[PDB]
Amino acid sequence: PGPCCNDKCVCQEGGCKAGCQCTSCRCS
Ligand SMILES: [Cd+2]
Ligand SMILES: [Cd+2]
Ligand SMILES: [Cd+2]
Repeated sequence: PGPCCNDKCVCQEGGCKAGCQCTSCRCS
């Protein structure tokens, strides 16, 4: 399935999801 940052870093706000592969944020 598609996680959150597959084409969008949404950590700066709340667009991410329960599958942050993007390490550009500070999800976990
Ligand atoms: Cd991100
Ligand atoms: Cd994310
Ligand atoms: Cd995130």
